[PDB]
Amino acid sequence: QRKFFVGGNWKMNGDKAAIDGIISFMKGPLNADTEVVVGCPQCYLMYTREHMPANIGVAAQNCYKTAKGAFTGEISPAMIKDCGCEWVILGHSERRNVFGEPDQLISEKVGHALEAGLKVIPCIGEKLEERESNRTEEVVFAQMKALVPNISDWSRVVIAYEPVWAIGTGKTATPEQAQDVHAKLRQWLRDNVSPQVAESTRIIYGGSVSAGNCKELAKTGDIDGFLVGGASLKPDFVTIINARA
Repeated sequence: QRKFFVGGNWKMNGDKAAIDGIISFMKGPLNADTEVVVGCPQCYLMYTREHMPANIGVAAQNCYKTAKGAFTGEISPAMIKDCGCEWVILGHSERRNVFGEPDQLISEKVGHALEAGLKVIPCIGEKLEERESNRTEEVVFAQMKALVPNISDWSRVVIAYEPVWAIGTGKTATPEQAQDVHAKLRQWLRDNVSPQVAESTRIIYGGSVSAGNCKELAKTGDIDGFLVGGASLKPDFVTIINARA
């Protein structure tokens, strides 16, 4: 029922020639039942949209919470739309933990981006001490609670769960562990927003996703796709797009 969604977050990787190389393999045989979005660096929104085929969406990796103003180094949803792009990733764990973006700011960004006409990939997830304290649910539910007041159109939202406790820590997140969080998030949507929203909203997994593990994760029950990191930079990404095939 929920359309499989695969986002490729290039992070701070790429130049014109490397992006041409990614586009080249993304013209390959992509599953027609998968919604595909790439998240390019801030300075390549126009270049990526210009040369990426129209069946692939393009996301900015961040934006601010108003259309214009005295915010040197920021870009707005209006600019992202002006660049021809439709999506933005918000609240990625690197923004939260390397650059200190708090929940209220991420929520306000989500609200402004939706009002401006973008589709949004809000990212949530718990750290290692939060998980080992048995606070996984407390944290991700509170992160969801922070976003809900600013989600004006659930049809334009795809939630990404990042197991931050397993990213960069050498620890392994198993498919059952990922599935358990996704199921609890969907139930939270059921109980706190609506059953209709819980059943139609994609919740994608943003742990370490590779050609080697994508098939294990793609059909656990409540995983609706992936927010892929480094594997989105190489032809392996096509295999991940085709994880249900």
